[PDB]
Amino acid sequence: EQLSFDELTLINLSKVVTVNGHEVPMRIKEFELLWYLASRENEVISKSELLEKVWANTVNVHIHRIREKLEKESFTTYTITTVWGLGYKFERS
Repeated sequence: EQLSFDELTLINLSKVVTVNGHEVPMRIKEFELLWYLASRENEVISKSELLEKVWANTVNVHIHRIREKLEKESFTTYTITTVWGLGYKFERS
């Protein structure tokens, strides 16, 4: 129901993201993508599954938007890694 990775915290029920304790605004589908991956840390998840389970070019665009916001907030200790040809995984850098 809630997940933290260093200064990053995700709160599922309200779909809120915080970095260093302050809310970082995110669309709900973006939160749900970040949560789907972060919930399965170190697991590589395919674009198909992300697309079916969370919801064109929809996945890549939202992965990028997530990455952009985390960069803006200087959160770098974890990341979403591109696994070419297979999908994405949330993991420690």
